Amino acid sequence: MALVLVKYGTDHPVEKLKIRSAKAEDKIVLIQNGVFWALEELETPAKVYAIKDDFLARGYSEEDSKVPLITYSEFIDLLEGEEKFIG
Repeated sequence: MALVLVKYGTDHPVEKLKIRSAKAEDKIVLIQNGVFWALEELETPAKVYAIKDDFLARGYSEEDSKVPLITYSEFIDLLEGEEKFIG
């Protein structure tokens, strides 16, 4: 399996699926309900980032996320032909 979706909370790496498949040199983001990973009982060594707009749209505040809160546009830079961690 790939992990190319992060809009149902818990269905990609950051703070579980990551141990099963990640490295420190890995790249990930959270959106919609996927922002629920920024508040788990684990860690990442991979670059994680929630989508601020979706987190805001999920009734959170910017200090609530134990992960950085990027724009949809900062996410796009992480891709640019790395088309195996989307969502």
